Amino acid sequence: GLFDLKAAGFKDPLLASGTDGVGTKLKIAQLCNKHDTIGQDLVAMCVNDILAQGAEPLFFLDYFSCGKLDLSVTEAVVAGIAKACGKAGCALLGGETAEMPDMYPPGEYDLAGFAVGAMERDQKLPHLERITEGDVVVGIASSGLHSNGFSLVRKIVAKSSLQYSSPAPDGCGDQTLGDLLLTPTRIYSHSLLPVLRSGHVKAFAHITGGGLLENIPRVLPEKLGVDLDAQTWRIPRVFSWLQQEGHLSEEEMARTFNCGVGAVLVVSKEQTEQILRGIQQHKEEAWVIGSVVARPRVKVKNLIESMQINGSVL
Amino acid sequence: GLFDLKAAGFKDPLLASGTDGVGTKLKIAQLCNKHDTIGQDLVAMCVNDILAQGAEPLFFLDYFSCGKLDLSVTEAVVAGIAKACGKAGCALLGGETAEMPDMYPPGEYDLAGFAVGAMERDQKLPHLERITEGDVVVGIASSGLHSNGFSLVRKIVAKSSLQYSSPAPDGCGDQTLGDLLLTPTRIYSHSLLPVLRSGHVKAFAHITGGGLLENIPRVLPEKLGVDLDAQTWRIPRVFSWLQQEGHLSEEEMARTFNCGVGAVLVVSKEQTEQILRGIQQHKEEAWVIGSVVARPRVKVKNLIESMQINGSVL
Repeated sequence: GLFDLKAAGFKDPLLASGTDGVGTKLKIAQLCNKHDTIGQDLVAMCVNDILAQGAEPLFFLDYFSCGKLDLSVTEAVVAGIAKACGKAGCALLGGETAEMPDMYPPGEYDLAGFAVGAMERDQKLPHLERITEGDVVVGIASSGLHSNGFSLVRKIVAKSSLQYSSPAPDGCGDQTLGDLLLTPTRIYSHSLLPVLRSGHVKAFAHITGGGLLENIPRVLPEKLGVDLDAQTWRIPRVFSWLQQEGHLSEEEMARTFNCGVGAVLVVSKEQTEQILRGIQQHKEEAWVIGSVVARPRVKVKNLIESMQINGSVL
Repeated sequence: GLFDLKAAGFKDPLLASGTDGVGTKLKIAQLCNKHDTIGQDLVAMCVNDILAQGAEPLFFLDYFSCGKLDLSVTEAVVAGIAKACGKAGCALLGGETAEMPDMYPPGEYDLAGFAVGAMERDQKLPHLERITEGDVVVGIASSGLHSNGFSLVRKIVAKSSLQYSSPAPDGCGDQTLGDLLLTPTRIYSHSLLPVLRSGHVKAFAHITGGGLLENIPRVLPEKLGVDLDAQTWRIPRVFSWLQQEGHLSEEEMARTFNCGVGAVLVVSKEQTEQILRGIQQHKEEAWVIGSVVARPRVKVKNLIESMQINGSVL
């Protein structure tokens, strides 16, 4: 289909676009034959990425390249993408499935996603000029691992006392380890857009590859960093299991995983309360996780302490 | 970057989009270590596809997923994409390279491309209501194989008396067989847009997967087909070499390969001459290759005859 910006109600739009992939999270989907929500990871990654620029997602396309797959696997992938597009509030405008046995072994596939969004010229983000020392960092809860760090995840599972089919560790639901690890990326595009539209968000960072350390600097003025404290948010228990199993340092955790924070907003102190109110009303979970500070550029205090499980508590 | 439709000069745009891939043409690039023009295949595929809807390409994004690659291979891929975008006249707005050793063996990569275009509401194609029996089919020359049929190509080379490093067969240039097979897809977006903008093109089909037989019906009214005659265009010699080596039937050739025709236009008889004049002035090559007829939906007369090399002619 062709997209009609006028019918969509834009007066003077700028267009944002981005491409993303699920990474080796797909290998776990393929190992466990659990493909229903991998389309949500793909769509969420693309729409959350353009949300960061201040854009409302308009439409999405995927390129689905694969070895020989079961009919039921091909269908489950594609249906989950359609489902995720409905959830995000964007149109599935096209796609391609390209079967290439010489490129991929039986049962393996890759996904590339593309999303296009739009906003008014004045609705654009970040507003770098507005960001100052003492500004507040708001963290939005992730659903878990989202779609990054899965090369490390798969290495840890491979040497662990648990298999993907094992019960998920203490405090990770009545599901298998595979189910837990496959928990789909949260879509923030529909719930957080009115919050961005308030005009009191100075910047938005979607937390993806490179974790908290790599993604936050991209939306800060050159001379500023951020001081974060991990005691101020809830760390999903999957991150504790992983740290313990792989004996992971703070740095490794902060560079690889979202650690519970799927997205960050920069807001002034004065505007903090109404932002938190706005987020809560749109059914997301959020905390003040730190502050913008003079100038490591991002510091994550108390990460291991905050996620380490007390061995005398059952 | 963000795209500014206003600055670009659109009054009332519709947006066209599409995703495409190079297919197993990439395997030949990887086998021969010849990656300089694979980016042109990718970009050409995406821009020629939106050209078909009547759109001017605005911008392009790629997702580049790979095993461990040489630094020089990664760079050559990416530079060829940048180069192709300049040629097509569209902006390279973004991209991602995702190295995943567990997904791809050393030296193997895949490409997904995404292009967005725009045109006026009245500049849209096809104009299905306008197409009638007796309308003319204009064929635009391909540069060769373009980017489809490469699973069959690689099978034929694998059993042939020629290797990719062998001299290219009689009448295929002073280059290797690999060089010939890698000849990049022609970009039609910059040269053929003014022709589409004339308002005398009823429809455009880019000839890709499924060849002449699959791609032309998509732009015809339900009750109409097309009668083509292969004696009316030049068939590049690569197609003769392939037919002979694989002992390929007319049907196999017409369903797999473009056979010399990279794109088709539907035009009225009255408007034929000025269209041919328009194409020639924009430095493309074209012929009247057939006509729209009542209702196999697409017929390709004289394909093997027209491409068979006379054995008594040296």
